[PDB]
This record gives sequence, structure tokens and C-alpha cells, in this order.
Amino acid sequence: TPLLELKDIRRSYPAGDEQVEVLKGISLDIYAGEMVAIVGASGSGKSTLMNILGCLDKATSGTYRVAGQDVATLDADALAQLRREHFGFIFQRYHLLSHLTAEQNVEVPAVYAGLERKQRLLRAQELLQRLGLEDRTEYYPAQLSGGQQQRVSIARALMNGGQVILADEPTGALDSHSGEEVMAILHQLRDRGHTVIIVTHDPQVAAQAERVIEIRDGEIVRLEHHHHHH
Repeated sequence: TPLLELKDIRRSYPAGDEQVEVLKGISLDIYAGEMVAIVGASGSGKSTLMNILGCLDKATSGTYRVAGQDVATLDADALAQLRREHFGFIFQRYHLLSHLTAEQNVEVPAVYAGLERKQRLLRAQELLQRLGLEDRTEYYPAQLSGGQQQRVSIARALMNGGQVILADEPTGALDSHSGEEVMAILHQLRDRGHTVIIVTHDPQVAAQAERVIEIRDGEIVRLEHHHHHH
């Protein structure tokens, strides 16, 4: 029974009596413990769907339920708590603060789940070690490669649990070697029960998912299952 549920999710930005219709009725269910890919062109509306999935954006109409909870009914604070209960985020860019260490960057999400620095630190390190950065815990971003910075950003995504990992083109700025490393960590996390949603233009990255949703213009056009040789 599905951890995330969307029915008829629409999105339009107001513009006079005219509106800008980005997503035009997307119904879709995602389960715990799977890697899903959402693939489509720039313009497809795959970005908005990501932001909606992450609750960094409100659907204009439709019903988005996350672990049962319909999200439209919640205040900014309670939405924020839910988002922290369930979601982690990585992107093509790494979004690290240049004047914070790797360990420090990893702590950041936990700050606002209210846990104090001693517990926070201990978890950040465990998580950076888990990602093969035991000896990089006090390195600054400018001392690290893309590849490493993205592992830092993954460890940051696990900080509040990261039950659902939303990855936007997480290998877009990476060489073929760093890409595989990133993918293999994402398969590993999905192996350990995490859900991983990955958005890409590239159907080769998509092909690695267990299921592949394609959006053309605010609308799903194709769902595919894949079983794996990862």
C-alpha cells in the first residue's frame, strides 16, 4: 500500500483570467523501498512535480498524500515537520555552504528538527563515514571534488532519515566514474528500504530505476517496469 499518492495533481500559476497550466492532472503512487525515475524534457513540468513531491510547493488542485496525511490541510510549520519526517533532497548542484565543513553541512537539516549539536555531530560523522568520507569530515567544499561534494549532499539528505530521497539530475555535473558511484549509493539506499525518486532528461539514468514515469507536457504518457542487473 503506497507511501506517496497523487490524484489529479494539477498546477497552474495565476496570470489574470489566463493561468499557466504546468501539470495537467497527474495521478500516481510510489511505494517505500523502490527507485522510481521521472523522465522528460525541460518544459515537461517534471520540476514542479518534484517540488510538489518535496512539499516545497502546493498543488493548485488534486490530492497529495504522504504516509496517509493529505498535505493541503497543514500549516507551513506542520508541512515542514512532515517534509523533515520523510524527505531528503539532492540536486545537480551540491548546495553546500563554502565556509562550513562537510560534517557541518550534514548537520544543517537536523538543526530545525530541533536536535542539539552533540547528537547532531555524532550522526553527521556516522553518515559521512557511511559514505566513504570518514577522513573528510572537516574538509571545506572548495577542497572537495564534485563527486565527493555530492556524497556530502547525500549524507545531508539522510540527516533527518531521508526516508524518501528526491534526486534532481544528481549526475548532471559528474563524470562517468563519479556518476556510477552516486548511482550505486542510490541503489544501496533503495536496497536498505529507502525510496529514491530521480528526475532526469536522460533515459539511460532512468533505465536504472525499478519504474520509469515519463511526462511530456504536464501529463504522464508512459509507465515502465524494470528489474535489475545493477
